[PDB]
Amino acid sequence: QVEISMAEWDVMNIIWDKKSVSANEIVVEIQKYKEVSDKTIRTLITRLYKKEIIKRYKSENIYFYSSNIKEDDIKMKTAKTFLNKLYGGDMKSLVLNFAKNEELNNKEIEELRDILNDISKK
Amino acid sequence: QVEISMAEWDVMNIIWDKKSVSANEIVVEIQKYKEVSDKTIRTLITRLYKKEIIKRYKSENIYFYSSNIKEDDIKMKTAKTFLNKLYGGDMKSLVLNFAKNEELNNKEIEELRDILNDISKK
Repeated sequence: QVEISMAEWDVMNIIWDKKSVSANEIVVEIQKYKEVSDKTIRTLITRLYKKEIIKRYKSENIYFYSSNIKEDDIKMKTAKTFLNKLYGGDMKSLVLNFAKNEELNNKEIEELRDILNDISKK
Repeated sequence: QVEISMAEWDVMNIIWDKKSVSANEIVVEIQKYKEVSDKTIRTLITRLYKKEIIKRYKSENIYFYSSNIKEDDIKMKTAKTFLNKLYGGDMKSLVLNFAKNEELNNKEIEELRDILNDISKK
């Protein structure tokens, strides 16, 4: 149980960044870097709140929201489902789809290669 | 922006495979491996239809659905979104998050290191 949609993820990225944050601030931020209207943001917040994925307290009559889920855990679960469905659960398939579409430049390919070498055992 | 949720992607996997398919047959295929109702699946099909990711014709009071989208293009768009939202646009972060969670074993890491080595120079 517990799933977070890609649209909800925009709200979660704001929340996980702050100790607590108002719905207005969430709305502002999503808009500072993307589309998404006030109405849809609020709907996202309410859904997440109703599912207890986030929590809130009220101070001087304002609601301030905080995460109620471990970011690392739901990320892994969500990514795993993603990889399974789109890439047969194969990391190489995703990475290759990216190279072939020029979504990884030469230096990014080398940096990534270096990283993988670093955590390799051979 | 055209987007397909993970729940909608299960439907697309069937429309992409069969090329032209009834709702009833979509329902039959998804319920083999998921515990969602036929009502939930019709909702996904209606949503995809509205977003014009799929198209339809009608025969004997049943609609028959086909793709109105290139799998590879939307797959890549969905993947970039996913990388952006969960991993800050950084493939190295996706890979390290999987490795730390043991979702990428030593063999897969070495192989990937080779693929990337090959793609690049040295």
